[PDB]
Amino acid sequence: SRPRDCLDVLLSGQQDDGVYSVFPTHYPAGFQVYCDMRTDGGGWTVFQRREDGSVNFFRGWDAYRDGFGRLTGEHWLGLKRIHALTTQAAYELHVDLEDFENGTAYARYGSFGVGLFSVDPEEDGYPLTVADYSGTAGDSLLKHSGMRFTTKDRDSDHSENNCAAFYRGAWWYRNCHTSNLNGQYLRGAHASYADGVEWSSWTGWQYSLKFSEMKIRPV
Amino acid sequence: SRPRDCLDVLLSGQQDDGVYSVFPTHYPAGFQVYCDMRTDGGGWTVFQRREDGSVNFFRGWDAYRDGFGRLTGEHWLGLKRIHALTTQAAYELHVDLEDFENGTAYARYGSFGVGLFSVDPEEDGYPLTVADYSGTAGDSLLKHSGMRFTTKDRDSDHSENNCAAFYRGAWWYRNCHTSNLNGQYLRGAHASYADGVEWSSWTGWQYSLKFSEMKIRPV
Amino acid sequence: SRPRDCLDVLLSGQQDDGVYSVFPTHYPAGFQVYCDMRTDGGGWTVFQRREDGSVNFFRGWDAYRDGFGRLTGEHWLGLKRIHALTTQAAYELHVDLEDFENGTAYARYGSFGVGLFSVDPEEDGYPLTVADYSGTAGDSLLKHSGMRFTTKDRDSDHSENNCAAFYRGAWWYRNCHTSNLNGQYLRGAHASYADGVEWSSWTGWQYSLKFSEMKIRPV
Amino acid sequence: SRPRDCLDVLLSGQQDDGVYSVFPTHYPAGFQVYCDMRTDGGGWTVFQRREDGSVNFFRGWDAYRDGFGRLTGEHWLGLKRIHALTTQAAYELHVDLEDFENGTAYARYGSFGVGLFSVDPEEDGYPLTVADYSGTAGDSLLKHSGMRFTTKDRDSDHSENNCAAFYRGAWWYRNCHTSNLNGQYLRGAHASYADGVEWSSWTGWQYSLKFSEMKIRPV
Ligand SMILES: *[C@@H]1O[C@H](CO)[C@@H](O)[C@H](O[C@@H]2O[C@@H](C)[C@@H](O)[C@@H](O)[C@@H]2O)[C@H]1NC(C)=O
Ligand SMILES: *[C@@H]1O[C@H](CO)[C@@H](O)[C@H](O[C@@H]2O[C@@H](C)[C@@H](O)[C@@H](O)[C@@H]2O)[C@H]1NC(C)=O
Ligand SMILES: *[C@@H]1O[C@H](CO)[C@@H](O)[C@H](O[C@@H]2O[C@@H](C)[C@@H](O)[C@@H](O)[C@@H]2O)[C@H]1NC(C)=O
Ligand SMILES: *[C@@H]1O[C@H](CO)[C@@H](O)[C@H](O[C@@H]2O[C@@H](C)[C@@H](O)[C@@H](O)[C@@H]2O)[C@H]1NC(C)=O
Ligand SMILES: CC(=O)N[C@@H]1[C@@H](O)[C@@H](OS(=O)(=O)O)[C@@H](CO)O[C@H]1O
Ligand SMILES: CC(=O)N[C@@H]1[C@@H](O)[C@@H](OS(=O)(=O)O)[C@@H](CO)O[C@H]1O
Ligand SMILES: CC(=O)N[C@@H]1[C@@H](O)[C@@H](OS(=O)(=O)O)[C@@H](CO)O[C@H]1O
Ligand SMILES: CC(=O)N[C@@H]1[C@@H](O)[C@@H](OS(=O)(=O)O)[C@@H](CO)O[C@H]1O
Ligand SMILES: [Ca+2]
Ligand SMILES: [Ca+2]
Ligand SMILES: [Ca+2]
Ligand SMILES: [Ca+2]
Repeated sequence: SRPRDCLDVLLSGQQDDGVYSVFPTHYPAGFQVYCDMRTDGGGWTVFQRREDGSVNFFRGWDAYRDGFGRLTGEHWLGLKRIHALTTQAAYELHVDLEDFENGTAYARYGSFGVGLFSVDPEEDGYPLTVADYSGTAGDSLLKHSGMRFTTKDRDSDHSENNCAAFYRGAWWYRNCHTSNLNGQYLRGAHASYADGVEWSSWTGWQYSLKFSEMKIRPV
Repeated sequence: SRPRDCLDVLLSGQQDDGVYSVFPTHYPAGFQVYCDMRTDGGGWTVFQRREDGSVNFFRGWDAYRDGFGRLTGEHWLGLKRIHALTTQAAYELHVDLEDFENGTAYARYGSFGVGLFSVDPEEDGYPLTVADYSGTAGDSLLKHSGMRFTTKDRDSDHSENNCAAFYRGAWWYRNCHTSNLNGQYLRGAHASYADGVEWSSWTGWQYSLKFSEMKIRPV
Repeated sequence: SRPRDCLDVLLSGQQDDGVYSVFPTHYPAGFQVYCDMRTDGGGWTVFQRREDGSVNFFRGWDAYRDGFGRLTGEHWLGLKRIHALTTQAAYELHVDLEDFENGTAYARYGSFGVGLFSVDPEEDGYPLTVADYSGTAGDSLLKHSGMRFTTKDRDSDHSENNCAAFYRGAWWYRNCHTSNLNGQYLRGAHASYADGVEWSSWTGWQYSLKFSEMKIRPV
Repeated sequence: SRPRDCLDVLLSGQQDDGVYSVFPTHYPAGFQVYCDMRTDGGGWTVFQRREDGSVNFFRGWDAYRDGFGRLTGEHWLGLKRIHALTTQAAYELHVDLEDFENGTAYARYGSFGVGLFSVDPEEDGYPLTVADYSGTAGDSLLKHSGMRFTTKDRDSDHSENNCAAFYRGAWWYRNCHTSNLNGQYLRGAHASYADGVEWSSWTGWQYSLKFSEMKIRPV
């Protein structure tokens, strides 16, 4: 009746990929998400998808807090929703990647959260918790652990520049990044430095991936 | 106890037309609506009514998001409420029309929604989903399918002008419209082009209707 | 467990006057009110009290929407809360008055509501519904029936002036008033015209009352 | 399932100190707090902690309303949350203090609340209710009883200056204080007057304490 996430949806007997209502502990109004019911037995709540460059990801603080795009296509679920999900239980993160040569890879993180113990996660900049990498894509996220989220209009990074403005995205920037999955949809190899859909451990700092999906499941 | 819409109110044993409390899945505070318990067996949730020009419909974004007028008279229920209703289940739309010669007609749409898969339906402009026309008024809505909602202060249409400013209303404007039920209450035939309560397939682009009601019921 | 008003509190077995939690149908977070468990068998939800001039009632729109003062003393519960109460059921209004000569009187209204059928009661100005007077104070409210609420910063009255600015209060002003229980605490007879705690049918337009209480109970 | 505070968490069978979900009567979304399950049998809800000066406490009104820092470290839970907790039942306050010589002391108050009967506790400035001192630190809070909360940008104190600006903190200032646990983390004895983490009855007006924790439990 009130699944808290896509794993509750799966265990209630819904086996199809698609859009479902979930109701996190501290977000009782609930909201709709895309559930991946296939990957590693299923029950994954999607919070980011790139697939075709139809949606603008070069967005400000309010858009990254509140979410944008469509659940059936390219979207960012919103940091307020990702906080409501990742604080209610211990989640793992799955990242699926595809290049423009139909190569695929994945990274799995045994631990993932945003603003986990922040009294005001927005004020506190939704800081990243991430640990325990496995998979085929290589690790491009551990270096970001403990970093606040930065947008073009709200700088909490460890550059004297704004990493989000400079690398044309929004991420838990350090000085500045090994991943940038919210970067410009530049479609494969590019001359500009690290400002595309980058997962550096797989395809370097000058290759914008075709497809990315970031999704969570209780450990 | 907690009907999600006017069909739940009807099936609970309330047979009179009137104002009732409903509680959509993702709007658990609930709100009051006018229920039509008569049309095609009843259970219709009203979200728009024109009948006498007593209410100003030439309103900005905030008014069309939040609603205006009175449930017992002319009103717009508000796109945030229409989103909360149409995303909780698959709805049909019924449109009742009356001209100033006591002629009536209706359009039925087997599928209707606003911002159905939008992460932020407001940001995304509450885009229209509508399909499967039947009735006596003719179809004046299918051409609007997939269009964002436009007001005089927020332009998401496919004109290089603001369709809402120009046609003095608020609608899912393309370039620009075949219907304008939120247009000025100009009372029948008028010289100005398409800026009245227009349903073009029935009464052309220069006839402001006396009465309109837009209402929804689960398929 | 979840009384909707002070009558539910009374019928649950709480017989003492005081502050209690209530949970209106469309305000499920609930809030605290002062319950009068004595008047005419009890179960009255207080929304206004004057007794000593310790609280400033010459306040703007936001203060009259959101409430001010303290539940144990002078207060205005707030029009958003009075709307949440009066729309969930059919309420009567009781007004208790006291002059500075220890005279008391009361007015009872068989019907009372604010913004009863308004889609956006705030936008719509929380219009007064009131009918069916009885009691000792005389009727000073029926002439206000159907009038929007006016403050010094938001004019919806039927003067070409701002009635709230002019009569130094906040009320459902026509042109302008027969009651002004939110007026200045001027302490009895005064030279200024109708700008005190006025109930004109009892003590005229130049007498500021010592005590007023406005409270509601389901019919 | 829905503990209202850390005492409900304890009595449900959770004996470890740590972060838990609580759901106050008028804050039904709930939020996370740090529970002290050890002090005097346990069940204490933490709302303030100083331990190392890593968090800036010289913050404005919005930060003191909404909370800041992290539940596992230095934080202020936020006056809106402290109001939601202290109005749902009768609470006692426990204050644990430590100096830089590993001395500890405590103050216990048999009665504690903020904005207890305020219709709008924010407007009303979250006024302090506190009574019935016992413990080893001495009383440095009773003189503040009945005072509104003051920040550098919102002055409700009884100085003709802003006590919060002057003593570089945020507190229920009179003219001005005997305690300032939200003051600058100045680390022990200091030349500046009363602008550190001060508990005057224990360590005077020129000694910034190493550790403070303010926490509540139903009487
Ligand atoms: C990558 O996978 C997709 C599967 O959807 C295929 O469309 C691609 O096939 C290529 O494009 C289609 C239109 C067809 O002409 C086929 O012959 C092509 O090989 C596939 N391969 C590549 C390299 O993109
Ligand atoms: C349209 O229907 C309404 C039903 O409410 C009628 O009021 C109209 O009747 C006309 O107006 C009334 C006042 C009366 O004089 C009658 O004789 C008229 O025919 C009716 N017809 C039209 C053409 O508007
Ligand atoms: C009005 O009622 C109140 C009841 O609380 C009384 O205080 C008033 O009594 C008057 O004031 C007190 C202090 C005492 O001196 C008494 O002798 C007075 O009559 C009472 N009467 C008036 C006229 O205010
Ligand atoms: C205060 O208590 C803490 C307990 O955590 C101790 O760290 C302090 O011990 C002192 O510092 C440590 C690093 C060690 O060198 C020890 O020998 C010291 O006495 C303790 N004492 C003081 C005075 O701070
Ligand atoms: C996008 C980004 O941050 N790229 C950095 C690059 O700037 C530089 O690091 S740098 O901190 O010295 O600038 C480089 C060598 O160290 O490593 C990369 O990961
Ligand atoms: C209100 C409105 O939009 N009216 C259009 C009109 O502008 C014009 O279309 S137009 O796109 O060429 O301008 C016309 C012929 O095509 O069709 C109408 O539906
Ligand atoms: C406060 C107020 O409104 N007082 C009016 C007064 O202004 C005048 O009415 S007036 O509409 O002509 O001005 C008078 C005689 O009619 O009646 C009073 O009730
Ligand atoms: C921080 C603060 O307020 N310190 C006051 C100090 O200012 C002065 O009091 S004072 O009201 O006269 O200024 C003093 C003697 O009375 O007592 C202290 O508690
Ligand atoms: Ca920077
Ligand atoms: Ca346009
Ligand atoms: Ca006026
Ligand atoms: Ca001051």
